Amino acid sequence: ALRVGIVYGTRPEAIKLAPLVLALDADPGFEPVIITTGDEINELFGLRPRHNLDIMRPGQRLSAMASRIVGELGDPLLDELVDVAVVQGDTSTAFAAAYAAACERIPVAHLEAGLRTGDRFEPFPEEINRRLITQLADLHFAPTADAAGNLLAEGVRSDDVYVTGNTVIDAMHLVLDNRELDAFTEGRQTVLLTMHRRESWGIPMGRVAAAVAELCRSRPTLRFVIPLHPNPEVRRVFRSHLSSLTQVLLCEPLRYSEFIRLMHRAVLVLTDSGGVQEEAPTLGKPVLVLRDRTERPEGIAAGCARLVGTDPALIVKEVGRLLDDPEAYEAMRRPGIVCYGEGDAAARCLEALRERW
Amino acid sequence: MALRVGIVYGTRPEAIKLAPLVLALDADPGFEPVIITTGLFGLRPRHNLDIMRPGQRLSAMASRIVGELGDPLLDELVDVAVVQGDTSTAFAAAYAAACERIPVAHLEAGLRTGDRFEPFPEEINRRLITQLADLHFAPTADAAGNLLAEGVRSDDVYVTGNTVIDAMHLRELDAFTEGRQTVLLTMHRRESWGIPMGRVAAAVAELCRSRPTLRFVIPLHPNPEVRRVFRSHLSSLTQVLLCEPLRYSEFIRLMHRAVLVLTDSGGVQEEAPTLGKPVLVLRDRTERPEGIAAGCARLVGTDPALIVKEVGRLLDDPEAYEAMRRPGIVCYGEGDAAARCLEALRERW
Ligand code: NA
Ligand code: NA
Repeated sequence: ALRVGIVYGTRPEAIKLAPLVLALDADPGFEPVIITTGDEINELFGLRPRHNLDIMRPGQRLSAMASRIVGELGDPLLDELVDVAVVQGDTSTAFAAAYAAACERIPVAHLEAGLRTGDRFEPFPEEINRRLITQLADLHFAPTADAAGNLLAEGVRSDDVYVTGNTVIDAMHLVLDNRELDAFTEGRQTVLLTMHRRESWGIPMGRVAAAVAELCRSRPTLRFVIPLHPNPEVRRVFRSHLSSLTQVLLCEPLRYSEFIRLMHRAVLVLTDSGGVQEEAPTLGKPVLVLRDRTERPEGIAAGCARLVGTDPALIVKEVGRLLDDPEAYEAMRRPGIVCYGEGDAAARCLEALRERW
Repeated sequence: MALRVGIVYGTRPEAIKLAPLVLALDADPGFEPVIITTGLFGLRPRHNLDIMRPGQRLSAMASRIVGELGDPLLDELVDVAVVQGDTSTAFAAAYAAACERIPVAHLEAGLRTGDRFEPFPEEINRRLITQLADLHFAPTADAAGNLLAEGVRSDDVYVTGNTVIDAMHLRELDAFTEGRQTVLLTMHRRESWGIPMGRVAAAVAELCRSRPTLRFVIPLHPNPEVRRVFRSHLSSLTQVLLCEPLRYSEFIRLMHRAVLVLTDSGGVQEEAPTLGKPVLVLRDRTERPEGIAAGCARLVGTDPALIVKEVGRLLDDPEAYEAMRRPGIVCYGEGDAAARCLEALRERW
């Protein structure tokens, strides 16, 4: 049976790999072997790591992380007799893991391959990681035809590229199968607002807080759920502005299951998160991006996402249009699924693996 | 404050091709070269990391270089890092530089065999370095073309040529070779060991018997199985000197004196034609096909009849000799390449 290495270090990697892992378990042709470089999410999907290297820490030098992964991942890959190594996305784990696999002459498959902003070292190091992984990988699981196109421009052979789609829709269905969050949202149009980036802290958060106030004052039927940042100085702003409004629930940081349950119930999503810009349109949610740029420009091009920055007049206007113009809402909802790839992607990865090996 | 240019290498061939760029960066008042090593020209290393060893795991080498090169690059306030060729140093160094947001320039960029993981890890290294580098010093138009196929912007690619010709210009086997036409024969590859080395040994014997005026110098590999064959066949021949591995200065001096070169070395397939030496390649394939196309090299395998024939033609037909000598020297790129690298650096930064 083909022994398939699954290497990740972070929650977003684990979420996108889980449906491939589960499908590799179920199919008798393959044996998945999970090695981590970075637990809640392991328990939620039923992922049982065989090795936990414990490399990654907060505020560790990129060079230190890469060095430990490049130095230490080979031995467990060899001990577990791994035939192929799968890495995911644009992470420094995925790059360092792929180089480690290539040093032992172990073929690499890449889940979610071919995404390009066309903006060198923006973001850093995600953009260079993508291009390095693309040179190391024998097999490329592209989420869309456009992604596949980008791999060809970088010298990848057509026979190595499969349009597999995106596993994230399958991972979110798996967690779709709570106290007041259900009571607060039921019967109402609810906005999910996640705002967490460091450049968003202080003044911009206040500007977004004022927009929420305005919308709540104009639209009595409208509700907002706003997860508060775990840093007391940061969560101070939203409390000082919004705690007295009955139409606004300020909650503690959410676990993944509660979070995507809430996102599924919401009518639209306001976020500065690259992850949420992908997840929300995949569940059919129009996204306003609380930034003047994005790491996911595909959503802007397809029209399932819209840059709104932290301008309160624009946020009010843009939220209004979507609540009042069912045409406007659909023109963001329709392109949203299929923008980041079709679902049932795990099965398409297995076919490509069964064909090559 | 001059533009501080990091020069990172671990091996002799890197150091050889970088030396003329280093010397030119020294001379020019707009730049300051800073040599960091990972493993005769007047190269002054500022930091020597004794990372590399014989028979060390690639993953161990890459890990130490990726982990340890950043700090010295930052301490020495390096603005740009230059790496050379297809080495694991050049790749690991480039990633280390990129982690500290230091731009990378690549000397001898764009060579592609079109044969994935052959050789390993040189072929993947080339493609990784190409993604990391901001500036590409391609030795030829064809190399530049290969960088575009992998998504490199035309603005970042300069046809600089090849520094190796400039680097090369910088007793008992003297007695043996003086006044005679001397053939240099270097043979090391594993697939060549045993029977094929005997076939090459027999060709040398035949040529020596037919041409009493002809001489051969054959540096012996440190592998006893290689020394055994050559000894059994060639130790009794007066016209054949079997010597120990040569120092680089004596080796290039010998190659300059030689009338032609027989080799299974990719390095020598480049160096010999660059000094105007016709090359017979002791292989059925090559990682330097440009030399075959230009006609300064010829595949001869280990076929004794062909070796005899091919050596004969060149020794007897001075027209045939020139038709292999001329297309060398600028087959692997034009010279004066260091100056072209400086121009490209001064243009971008
Ligand atoms: Na299985
Ligand atoms: Na200088």
